[PDB]
Parts: sequence; structure tokens; C-alpha cells
Amino acid sequence: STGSATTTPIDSLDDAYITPVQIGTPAQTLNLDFDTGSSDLWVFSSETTASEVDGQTIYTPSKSTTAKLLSGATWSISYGDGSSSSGDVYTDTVSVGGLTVTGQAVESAKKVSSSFTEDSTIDGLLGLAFSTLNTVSPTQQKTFFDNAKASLDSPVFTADLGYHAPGTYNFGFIDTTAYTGSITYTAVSTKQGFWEWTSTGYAVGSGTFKSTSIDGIADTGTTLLYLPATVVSAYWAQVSGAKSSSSVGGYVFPCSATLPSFTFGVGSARIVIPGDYIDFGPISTGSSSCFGGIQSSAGIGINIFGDVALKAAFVVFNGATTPTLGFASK
Ligand SMILES: NCc1ccc(C(F)(F)F)cc1
Repeated sequence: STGSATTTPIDSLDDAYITPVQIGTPAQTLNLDFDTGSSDLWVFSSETTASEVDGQTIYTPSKSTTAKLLSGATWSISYGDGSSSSGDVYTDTVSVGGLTVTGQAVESAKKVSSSFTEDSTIDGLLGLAFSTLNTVSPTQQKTFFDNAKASLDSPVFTADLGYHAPGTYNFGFIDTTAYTGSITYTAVSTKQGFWEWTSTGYAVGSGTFKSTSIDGIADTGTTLLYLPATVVSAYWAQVSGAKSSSSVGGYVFPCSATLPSFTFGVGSARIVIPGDYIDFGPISTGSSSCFGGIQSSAGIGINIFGDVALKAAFVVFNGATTPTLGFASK
């Protein structure tokens, strides 16, 4: 079996991507943020605290004839950005573009943090990292990809995120028309539960490729590219007027600048992120100072190849016996 769904940026800045998901019987469509950096499928629901719901579409388990309360199960997650959500669990039918899973754990939110309330376009998350990170207690649950993997034509899923444009999430197959050249595969470590790999280095614009091992995760749920401070300082040093602002919380640059591109290595292959992808607009409404898309990972603990980097490539998340990551230019 296969699944194919269109993913859309939530705003003009590509702050996040949403993808329609059908839950329950009859189908209740929720626009979820597919997240390769987490492993909980959670949604805004009829149980969410009234004041914490602001325009999102909710899941009403009592209206699904196939929804079953998972006895004594609760979930609670805190993301790298300081955001969080928690609640109870149901098992229900979940479909993504024609691919269906019955008995999928659907984590119903009782509470969500301010940033989730503020994003009215995000109805919840669909975790695509390894099921070892799932927060359901006392009995851990599997991801949608984990539940479907055996039935797929090929145990893979691809992320083809668009820059200011619609894109695609495919399950079970590789669309050979969705990329140029070849897919270069690289080794993955599942020790921290993430699609963790090692980049072979970087270049800034037309500069010399610096060969250096950058360990990081492929994370569709994180907007920006987070890299070591030495790497990030070398990039912003090429932009006139760019500086690291402690008030803003990262590198800012004059909005009139034309940013150089950023290249990251995948084995001997190279993925080029065009400079325009690194522009995240004014720091505040009306400001002539813009926020950067490449930031330091020094206070994070790990490097994150977020949407800024992933949207420059066709990305294969290979769930074979030994998982690997594939990257191709597009
Ligand atoms: N990395 C997961 C994630 C995704 C979205 C959000 C936000 F912005 F919706 F709150 C927070 C955390």
C-alpha cells in the first residue's frame, strides 16, 4: 500500500507545514504538523481547555464509532522550543492520503501551551521519529509510520517540502520524478530516537567546501537550520551588517541584503540551500532588521537540519532493518 498527501506552509515565512489527516469514523480531517523530530500523534480535541483553543479544528472522540479509550493511558510532551501538550489516549482509524492504519494511538489534548494556541493553522502533530520517544504512559505507543511500515510497498516515507509553495509527503514509495540526479544515502543512528546523521561539511555561497563532521537530526518539525557556532559565524560573516542579537535571540541581518546560499554535504553529494530560504522577514512588524534562518545550536545540545535545510532537498526516511536517510537535489 501507499499514501500521498500535500503539505502546505502555514504562512508566508514557511514557519511550519500542515498536511490533512483523516481520523475516526466518519472521517474528521485535521491539519497536522508532520514531525520527524518527535513520535507522538497528538491533536486538539473536544477535551482541550476552552481558553486554550483558538480557531483550531478539534477531534471529538465521542463522534467516532471506531474510537476506543485506551484505559489508563496519558501522554505529556515538552519540545525543544519550550512548548508542550498533554492529555489522554484513544485508538482510532487514521488515514493519510489513501494510506490507512486502524487502531492508531491518537493522543487527545487536555492542555496545550501558548504557542500551540497561537498557531490556529496547526491542529496537532504527527510524529515520524522512532517510536522509542513516544510519551504514552504506562504503555508506550507506535508512530503512524511504524504501524503502516509492514503494509507499505517499500518501508519508507519521503518529505518534499516546498519553499513558499505546496509540497508532498509520500508513504511506501519513491517518486523518481520529484528530484534531479541521484539519492545519496547516509548512515542513521537511532540511539537518541531521532533520524540522526552526520553531514560531511559545508560551504557558504561560492566559498570553499569545508570538510567537517556535523552530527545532527533531520527534523521537519523545526523551522530553522541549527548548526555549530563556528559554522553559523562563518555564514553570517558573509552578510554585511549581520550580527548576533541577544535581545532578538539570534542572528539578524538588514532586510535589504541578498543572502548567500548555504551548502551542506551528504557523503560526497551536496545540497544547496538558496539564500532566499534563509530570510525569515522582519524581527518585528515594520522593522528593517530581519531574522536569520541559520542559527547557532550552542544552547540546544544537538544540530538540527530543520525545514530551512530539508526544503532544499527531496528527503527519504528509510525505515528498512537498518534505517538510513536519503537526500537528493530537486
Ligand atoms: N518541533 C515540534 C513543534 C512544532 C510546532 C510548534 C509550534 F510552533 F506550533 F508551537 C512547536 C513544536
